[PDB]
Amino acid sequence: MHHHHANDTVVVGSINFTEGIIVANMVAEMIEAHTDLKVVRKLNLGGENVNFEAIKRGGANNGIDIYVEYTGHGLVDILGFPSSTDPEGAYETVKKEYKRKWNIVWLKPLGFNNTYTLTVKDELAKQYNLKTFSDLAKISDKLILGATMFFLEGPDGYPGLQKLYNFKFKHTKSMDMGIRYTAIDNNEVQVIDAWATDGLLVSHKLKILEDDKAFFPPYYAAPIIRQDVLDKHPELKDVLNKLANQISLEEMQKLNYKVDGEGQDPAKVAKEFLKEKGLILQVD
Ligand code: NA
Ligand code: NA
Ligand code: NA
Ligand code: NA
Repeated sequence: MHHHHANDTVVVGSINFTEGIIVANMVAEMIEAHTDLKVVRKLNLGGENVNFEAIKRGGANNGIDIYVEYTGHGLVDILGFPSSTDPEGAYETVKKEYKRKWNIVWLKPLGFNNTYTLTVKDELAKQYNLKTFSDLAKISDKLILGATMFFLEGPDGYPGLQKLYNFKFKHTKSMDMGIRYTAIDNNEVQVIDAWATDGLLVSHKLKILEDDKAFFPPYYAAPIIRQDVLDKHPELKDVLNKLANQISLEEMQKLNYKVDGEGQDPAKVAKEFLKEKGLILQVD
């Protein structure tokens, strides 16, 4: 699964994915509050690999200098390595390899693991004492999965997950857009797929289950930056590392909800979050 549908200038990128826009705007705000660097906020069109192609180009070549990447995307999709089960091993691997291959520096994780998950209504989890994918698999022969199309079409999706856990859902319905949220609300399906930080989980009274057999890789978000930009502006390392461990899963979910559920401006959501925990000053 993919996370998509001194007066010099630094270019911060994201693609059109709510979480990505929010965290990219946070990165921009931190640079604008703590340095005199000019920040271009580039919204790249296309899938998430456009960010990787852009960072290899660099802001000086109509690309970008910084974006927020997930450890497992770098590990599996970019480097082609197997899906590790250890967050630290995954992080150290991408950090070492990105530095060696492309002179790209992984900074510290933001604090959340936006991994792919299966979710059920809180009420179902309470009724059947569900915590893990393995718990769900045991009762899956009574249940229906409503899932995004890409999750059903791929060995890294439900087919592979089904093999590892022996899922036996009666039906697996392809439901794009917001169809599966309405379906689970209506008890037409009993399980949906979602990113762990999906802004709709709390408002739909949904519970994320644990991938106890570790099918999915770690997906810890962290800023990554070109070394040549750090060479010119070494102060960016400490400025951006002020975000280290500053965004929990629950905090990120709430920000995604403000945008996707409440229609708030992601730039305002990002800046207000930083101001409310003192990461920028009240007058910044
Ligand atoms: Na690195
Ligand atoms: Na993180
Ligand atoms: Na099935
Ligand atoms: Na806050």
